[PDB]
Amino acid sequence: SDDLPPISDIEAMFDHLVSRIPDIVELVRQLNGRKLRVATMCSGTESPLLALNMIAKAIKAQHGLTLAFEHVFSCEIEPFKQAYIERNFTPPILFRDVTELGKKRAHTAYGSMVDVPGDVDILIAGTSCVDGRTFRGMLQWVKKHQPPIVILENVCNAPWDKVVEYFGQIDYDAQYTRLDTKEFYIPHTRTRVYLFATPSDLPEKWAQTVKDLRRPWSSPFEAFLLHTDDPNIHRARLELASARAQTSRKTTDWNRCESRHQRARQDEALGLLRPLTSWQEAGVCKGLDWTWNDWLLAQTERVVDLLEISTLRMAKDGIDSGFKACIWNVSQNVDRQTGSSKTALAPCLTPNMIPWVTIRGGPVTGREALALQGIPVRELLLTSENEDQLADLAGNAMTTTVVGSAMIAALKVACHKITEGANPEKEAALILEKEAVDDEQVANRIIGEDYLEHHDLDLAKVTKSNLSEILDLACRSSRHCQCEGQSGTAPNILECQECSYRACKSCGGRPEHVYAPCANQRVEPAEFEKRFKGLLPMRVRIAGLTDQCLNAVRKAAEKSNKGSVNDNDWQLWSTALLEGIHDAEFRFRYLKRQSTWTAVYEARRAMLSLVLRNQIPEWRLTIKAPASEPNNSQLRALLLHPVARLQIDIAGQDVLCGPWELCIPSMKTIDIEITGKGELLPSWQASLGLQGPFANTTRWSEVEISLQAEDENTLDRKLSGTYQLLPRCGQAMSSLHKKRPDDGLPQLYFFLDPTRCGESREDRYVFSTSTERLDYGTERPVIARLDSHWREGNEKQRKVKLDVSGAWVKCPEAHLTAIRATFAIPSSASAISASLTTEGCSHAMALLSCRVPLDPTHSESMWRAWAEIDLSHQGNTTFANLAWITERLPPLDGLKNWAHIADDVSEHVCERCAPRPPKIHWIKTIIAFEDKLEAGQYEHALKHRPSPFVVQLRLDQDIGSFRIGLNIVSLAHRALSRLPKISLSWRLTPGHVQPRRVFILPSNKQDPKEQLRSLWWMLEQEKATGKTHTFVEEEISESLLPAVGWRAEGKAERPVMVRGGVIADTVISIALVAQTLSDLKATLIVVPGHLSKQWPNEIARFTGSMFKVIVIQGMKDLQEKTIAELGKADIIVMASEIFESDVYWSRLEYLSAQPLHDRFFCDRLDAAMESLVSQTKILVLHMFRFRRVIADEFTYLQKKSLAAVLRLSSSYRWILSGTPPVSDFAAIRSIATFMGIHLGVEDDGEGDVQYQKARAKDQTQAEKFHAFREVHSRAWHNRRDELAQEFLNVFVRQNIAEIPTVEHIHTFKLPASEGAVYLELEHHLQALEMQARKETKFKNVSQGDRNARLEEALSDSKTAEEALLKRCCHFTLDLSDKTQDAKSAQEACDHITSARARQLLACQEDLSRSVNQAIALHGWIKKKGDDERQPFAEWIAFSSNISKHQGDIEAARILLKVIEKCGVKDGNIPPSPSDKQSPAKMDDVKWQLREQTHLLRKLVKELVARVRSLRFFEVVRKIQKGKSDAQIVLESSECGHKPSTNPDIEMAILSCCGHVACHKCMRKAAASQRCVKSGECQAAVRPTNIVKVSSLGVEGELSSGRYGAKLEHLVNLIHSIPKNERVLVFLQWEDLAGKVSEALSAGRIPHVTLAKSRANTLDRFQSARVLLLKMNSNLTTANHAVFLGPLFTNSLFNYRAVETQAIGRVRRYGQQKKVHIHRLLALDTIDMTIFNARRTELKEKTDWEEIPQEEY
DNA sequence: GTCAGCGCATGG
DNA sequence: CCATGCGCTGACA
Ligand SMILES: [Zn+2]
Ligand SMILES: [Zn+2]
Ligand SMILES: [Zn+2]
Ligand SMILES: [Zn+2]
Ligand SMILES: [Zn+2]
Repeated sequence: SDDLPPISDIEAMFDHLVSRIPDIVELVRQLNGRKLRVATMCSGTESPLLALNMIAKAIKAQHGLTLAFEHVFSCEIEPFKQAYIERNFTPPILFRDVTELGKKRAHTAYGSMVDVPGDVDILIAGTSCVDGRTFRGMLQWVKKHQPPIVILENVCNAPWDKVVEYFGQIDYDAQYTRLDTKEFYIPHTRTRVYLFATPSDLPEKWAQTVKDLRRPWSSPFEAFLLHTDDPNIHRARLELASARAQTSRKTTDWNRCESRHQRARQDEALGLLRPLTSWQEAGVCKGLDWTWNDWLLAQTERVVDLLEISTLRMAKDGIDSGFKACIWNVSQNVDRQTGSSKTALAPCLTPNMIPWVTIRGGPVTGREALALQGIPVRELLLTSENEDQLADLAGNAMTTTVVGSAMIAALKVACHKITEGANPEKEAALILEKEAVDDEQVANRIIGEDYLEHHDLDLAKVTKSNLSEILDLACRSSRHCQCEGQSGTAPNILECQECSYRACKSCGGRPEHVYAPCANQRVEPAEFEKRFKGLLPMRVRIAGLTDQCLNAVRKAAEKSNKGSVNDNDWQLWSTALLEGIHDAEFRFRYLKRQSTWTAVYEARRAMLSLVLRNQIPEWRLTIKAPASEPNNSQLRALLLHPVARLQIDIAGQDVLCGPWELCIPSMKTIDIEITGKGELLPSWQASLGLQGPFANTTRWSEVEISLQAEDENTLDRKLSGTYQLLPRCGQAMSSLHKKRPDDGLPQLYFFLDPTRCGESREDRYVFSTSTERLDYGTERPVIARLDSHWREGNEKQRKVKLDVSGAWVKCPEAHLTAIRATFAIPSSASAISASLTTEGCSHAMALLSCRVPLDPTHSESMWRAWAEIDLSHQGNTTFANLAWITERLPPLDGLKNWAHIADDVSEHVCERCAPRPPKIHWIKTIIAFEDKLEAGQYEHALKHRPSPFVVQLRLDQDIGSFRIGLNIVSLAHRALSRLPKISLSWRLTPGHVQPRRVFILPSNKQDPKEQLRSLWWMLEQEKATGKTHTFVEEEISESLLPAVGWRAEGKAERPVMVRGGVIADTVISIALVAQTLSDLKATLIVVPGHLSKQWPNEIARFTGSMFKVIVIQGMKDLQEKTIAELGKADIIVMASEIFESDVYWSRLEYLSAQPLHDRFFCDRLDAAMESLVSQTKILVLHMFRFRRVIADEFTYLQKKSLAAVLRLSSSYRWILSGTPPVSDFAAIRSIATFMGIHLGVEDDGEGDVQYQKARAKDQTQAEKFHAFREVHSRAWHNRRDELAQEFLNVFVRQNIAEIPTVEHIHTFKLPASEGAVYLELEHHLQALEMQARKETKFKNVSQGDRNARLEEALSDSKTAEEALLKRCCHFTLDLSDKTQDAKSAQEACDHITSARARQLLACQEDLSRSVNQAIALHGWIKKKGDDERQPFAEWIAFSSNISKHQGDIEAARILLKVIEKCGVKDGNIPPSPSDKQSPAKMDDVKWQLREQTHLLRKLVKELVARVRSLRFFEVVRKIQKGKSDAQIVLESSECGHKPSTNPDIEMAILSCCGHVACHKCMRKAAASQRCVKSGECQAAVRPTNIVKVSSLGVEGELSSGRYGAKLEHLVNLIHSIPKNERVLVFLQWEDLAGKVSEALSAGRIPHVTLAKSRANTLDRFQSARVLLLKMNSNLTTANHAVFLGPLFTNSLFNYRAVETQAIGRVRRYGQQKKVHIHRLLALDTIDMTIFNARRTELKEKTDWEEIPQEEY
């Protein structure tokens, strides 16, 4: 309820629970100090563990008695759940599965197979223990050992009774009840079912006590949600925008549920428009400017529209969702929603949820979902878990307070059944020995501190530069658009003009102000944080208030006309104030930007914050209410708002220097009078369009407030004046007003202020000078609230009560004052290096020792001797309580460059800093395991690993001191263990807080024609003159401290020397190998087989009989060749298919004497590679090495021969390739792996999710577990990519054109009729829902014919944009068929009109036939046999009424005509005209009728779309005709602004409908989502739909003869260029190849079109001028590579490859003229869309060399 | 095989 | 009659 104290901390929940039950104090002694033994299963979140732990702490604080518990083991099945449990809640044993627990041994998560420990006190299973194979396993285990208590839980609707009879087998009692989490302290509504089962009326007693321990919720859910600014929420919001940029719009059909949405929007009598998201068919959705729009774009049309329906259903009441925090779970249907019965609650967050937090405008992130389960998220470790995975983990989790209640009542009622160890003396001796050895070890743990500078002392010092300048910097540093979030910047800010509010261009379109760009030269928020922290004092104290001074103030306010105080209120308020201020120090916590920086100071009972408003900033003081103070107490009411405000002296330089002010609880109510003036406007409900009583009501546009002279004198700031409202500016209920002009004082607004959790009536109109959006736990300045029963209205004037309370009274007596505090850093880098020694892995070495004095009075218990800070569980909350000293410390930039020993051991494993990962086997399919012994040793030496950072705190004799300890040796040893003369390093970086990097290649240019020069970098690199180390390897083993802002690496690098390289343009390699010779000596080359023939020809042509050639090909050439025939021959060839042939592996197995049968292959192969080389060292090409190796098509290899190419050995190693797969780090590592360098190690986080899942069919289960357990950070990945880039600059060379090129882009507007036909086809394919035909074959041909008829509109090809490209290239309704041929323009359009008419008719008869079949069904049911509803009859009743229709009323009339052709009048006739047979059970027949009804509805919608498209086409043709018949339709406009008026401005026609109206008067209708005559059509209009008449053109603007405009312009181009130059034309569509061949034939020039005679046609081309060919042996005589529009493909990469290949056909070589490349483009057309999108994407994502452009 | 449509059931 | 359940199955790749 609310009468309870408000409780929001889990530990306090448990303290208030244990207080209820005083019978665990008696439990501890039957236990007699023995450790409890708890063994849970299948709970992924360990709420048994957490609840029992907090019970231990609560009981210790309540009664001084200590409870223990030895968590015996736990079971979890999926990998990420196992990783989470073993990373947060470390158990002894974590088993993979649950069935094996019957056995004596079972596998563990690491694979060790350690036995099942057996007897336990208590078992808590849930969330998978009823499946039943798993339940059989759990019963088997509970039969094997005897637990005296078992507690289960699962989803409620399940067979719990069946569970009872099953537990009857093992002779166990049983009892089950359902438990409501909303009733155990938590504001979240959920129901689950528990049972208790014990060996042989006890479970009855258990049920009674658990029913007893009930305590309702009393804190709104919003106290559990993290803020919307928070860094974790903002990274979760940037994930969405990043994914959207990395990633067309496939439309799921949802008709059966759209039926329910329509029934709801009609039955609830709410309007049919969509306010929050304005989604659209084949159109994006633009939510408000604060609403996570990249999450609104991803979700489906059903979810989005269901948000729409929920928002309207709430706006009926008066609540305005978007200002009242509530949660909606929109996964379920639309009729079965009670999204939050009480708005302060939260619905059951089911595992497959889609939640929407009403306020922040986005989903409950996974972490907040975990919080509402009771788990604390302050210290939670989460390592790359997806959102869906987190929602599963949280939803199936079980609620800590509920488990605690059930489990403590269980453990009390079943007290007597647990036996006792009963040796408390030995228990005390053991635990005390443990504590003593722990303390000795922790005192020893840090070493060093002898080399430490100990130099500075500082605290409470400032800089006090200039407060005016600081305020100017704040105004430009603060947050601007909601998408910033405490960092980053968003360019193109827009600032409103009245009520200056800001948003970027991207966001911030939707509630339109009068925007205009802002002149705010941005400044980096980190820099302002530096100055602000350097100006604040870090500890302050309020001083100078006594009871007598407070009394003096109260009588001063009484002396003036400021409202007096009731004496009891004065007593409570003054006592709380004085006790809070009295000797309590303020310390700095955090400063946060929310469009105005707030600096927050917290003391132990009062809390005070600095706000840097752009005008009159101040400090405000609010006092925390007492801990146990009921929610409806007058004291808690009084201590809500701040009581003390300290304005700041602007001209002065110091920050804490102003006068104080106090507010006494006056509570004065005066009367105002609100009037009406101005015109009338549509109310908010009517702007949402609700058709209840809220339809066409109105709202006044100017109020005026008058107040008496005495009241205005009493008020601090005057309140009269006339407030116009600002309907386009958005606030509470779109009710923001602005005061007409005192000039210095800030502008104040009269609007509505709703409380975040109250009812719909407690929201009262306010006055304020502050209108921003604010968090939970912050309150706005308020001048005077108004009565809550006043809203905007149409009435004239009322006298409503204005209640101004708490007049601000100024006191002089108060004042705010500030306050060997030394900190130590290591002076010298490399002093550490000298100080450190090997085998000193044990002891960290100090980095900082600070000492700042404290007091022993009321100081924390996080101080103590020393103490483990236990950072992995409490460091995040520790280094928050040390801001007041850490914020002063200089960042210690001295140690920022690596330095350490060298010539370290070339191979080592510490096996305490980095134990050896186990070894992998195979079964035979392939299934891999882990060694029992090796895996057990791995688990042991992994659980016992050293601490990378140590932080400890000490307080001995009221002086505070803490030391920071870092291990160097441990990072170094991890660095070495990563690697396969190794000189180590280490460095530390202070203060560290993105698109995939492009990978460029260094050209072979400006080096000692190109055939000669590119050899220079070849030979000298082959020799490697000098070059002791050509490449220096690396590894980095780095751990970081989150809060303080440090990340310390450790680098182990192996220098290596290697020869070779990679070149990307066979003609120079062969020109090289002859010299290098001037197995023993033999050079190998591997070619796929397509291209092996060219090398013997080329070597014969270049070198004449210089040597021997041993070219081979295919399998049966190894057996002929012997050693002395193969040898002493300079050039050898090979074919990559041979390494794929099984003969090669047969021979290799035989010669290697291995028992192999083609990752698995790459394992067994290298076993044989070790074997062969020993037999060859005694006295298949991979049994022997070479001097050189050259590969030609590295990209082509298919991992099966690629393995062999890696394995083969040689003295030198080269590559030839057209281009390598250098775009990605995995491929870069593959190239380097061939070259022989361990460039990096694979950590399975760097590849995208596609490639990760490509590999993750290989990984062992334990390896998936480890990959989720241990993750490495973004900076690590970036460093490794930088390393790969340096590798590229070293070794890979690339040869590129320049033979100049110049590109001429010819652009033109399409002539009128041709543009008109393109327009119609595009908007038709938009009106219908098909972007592409579907390839699946439907179950029923009665659906097949229908879907074919729908697909008819795509007569050309598959995707819609493809048909659009064909329309651009040449106008014709259908290319494929030659039945009708477009002789000219204005005739193809006639073909369109006829075909559209035919299709529309065919639609009508399909509708009639379906109606007849349905009527036959209805007759069958009626003949063969109250309350229940039969949807077809209501469909008929709805249809036969013309007045209630959505969609064009013309289509509605046509529907009436079709029904009356079927003869039904008002809904009643048994037979159908031309009746068919209606196919045994009556229920199945009813269901058939139902499905038929849905089919009719779908057909109706399709009819509506068809008639609208037809309307649009006839109208646009009318306009383009240009006659008086044309201008008549202009004269008939639903606007009323006719053209035949003295002003003749502009007209425009929509596209969704067809109507036409005043353009200026069209924009309003568009921006409110209403068609110009919405009584006529229900259009779903958006501002992109408007089309101005001047864009279309008029008939006969641009002449067209018999051909498409693009074809004509191509003809003109070829005629224009000179006659000697030859042409090459690229097409994309073969249909278009035919049409353009026709066009060029109709021209004057000849042409040549290009299976095996294609090369002959190329020979012919060497004749005719132009050879046109499809886009996607070298001809270069032609030098004009004309294009026809842009390529489109499914990927930017592939677009780049095809376009550069198409160019490289003609730009290749042998040009004595400058190659032109053209692109014909049509303005405002999808060719422009595709081309510009591809250019803009391609420039950033690849940065290739931009082709120069000129006019021609 | 991954995933969003699509639907009455059930104690208290 | 309220208030709260929380997944199986038939498209699509
Ligand atoms: Zn505004
Ligand atoms: Zn923005
Ligand atoms: Zn070590
Ligand atoms: Zn319309
Ligand atoms: Zn108009």
